[PDB]
Amino acid sequence: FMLTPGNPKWERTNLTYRIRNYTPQLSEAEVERAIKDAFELWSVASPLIFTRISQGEADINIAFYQRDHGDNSPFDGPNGILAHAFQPGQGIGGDAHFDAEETWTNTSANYNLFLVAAHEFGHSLGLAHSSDPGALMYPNYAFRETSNYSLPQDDIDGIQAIYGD
Ligand SMILES: O=C(O)[C@H]1Cc2ccccc2CN1S(=O)(=O)c1ccc(-c2ccccc2)cc1
Ligand SMILES: [Ca+2]
Ligand SMILES: [Ca+2]
Ligand SMILES: [Zn+2]
Ligand SMILES: [Zn+2]
Repeated sequence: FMLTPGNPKWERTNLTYRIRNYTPQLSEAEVERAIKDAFELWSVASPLIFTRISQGEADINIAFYQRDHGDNSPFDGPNGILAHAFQPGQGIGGDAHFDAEETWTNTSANYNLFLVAAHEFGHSLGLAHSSDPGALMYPNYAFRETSNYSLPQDDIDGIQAIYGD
């Protein structure tokens, strides 16, 4: 695992998040469940607690955007970059954006939203990319069974390094 340069991290353990919009590819409940379970992966290996809010200012904004979307990191259409997130901090800090032009799924087909969201949240919490090819924080996407998914040991090591002892 690798911690993001500067070691940015949340100084509060209860964080809020808000799903700002949706993707036509899945139902709203499917998007909400993928996000909830993605946060839960990290939650069960750290002292962090995530609370969803329906409107208002949340610590972590989550949204689906296309191409230019106000942050100087434009998406690129189908495939290629799937999503991105900002390191812990105020404002844009911690926010996770997903490329609206992707085929988002809750299956083994590209691209499983739950898995991509889980990876992005690692960034939102302060983790950089791992060089362990089996880590959720590895730089390239790959499907893994999701029904009873749990964080690979390397990611546990990483989150414990930040929010542990
Ligand atoms: O890394 C990112 O967040 C973004 C932005 C970025 C910025 C700098 C360098 C590389 C990348 C690559 N991408 S990405 O869209 O191609 C990507 C997204 C998810 C996963 C993944 C890995 C394992 C399991 C499930 C999903 C991998 C890559
Ligand atoms: Ca893309
Ligand atoms: Ca934020
Ligand atoms: Zn963005
Ligand atoms: Zn990444």
